[PDB]
Amino acid sequence: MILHALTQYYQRKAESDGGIAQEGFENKEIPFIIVIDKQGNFIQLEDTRELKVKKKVGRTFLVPKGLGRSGSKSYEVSNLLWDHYGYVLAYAGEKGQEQADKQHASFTAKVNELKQA
DNA sequence: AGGAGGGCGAGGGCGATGCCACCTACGGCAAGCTGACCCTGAAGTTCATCTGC
Repeated sequence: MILHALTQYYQRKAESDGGIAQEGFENKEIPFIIVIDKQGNFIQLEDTRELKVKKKVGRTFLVPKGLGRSGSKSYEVSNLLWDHYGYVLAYAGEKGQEQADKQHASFTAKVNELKQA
């Protein structure tokens, strides 16, 4: 009943049109949404921030669910089209390259294997 | 010698034993610090080790 009372309001909020992530997604707090054109060509790095006094990182975009990377070979997991400044740019703030480029070697792989599909 | 050595009844009566106010003033009852270190995680892989080959 701890969780069937949580499942049984997901099925209520998903049906009260309350705007809960629908069956494959997650209201992830995406702080620094990227803008690109129709053929690449990075346009703008908008930040969807500015909330309560500790600037919580992003407007909650209801994006494909976080895949729970959590491992030594965490780079392979590569969330679908939103991941990380280490997964999107291969830029490692503190994780070092080949732990952010291999992330980007898989995030690009994820996007491409989506593109082919 | 044999005396008698007080008998009586009073020993307070009356009222007052306080009146007046004051019984505090002032201000301070804190300052300053700390209220915790450390870890213990999911999840996954590696890596050292074991068993079997």
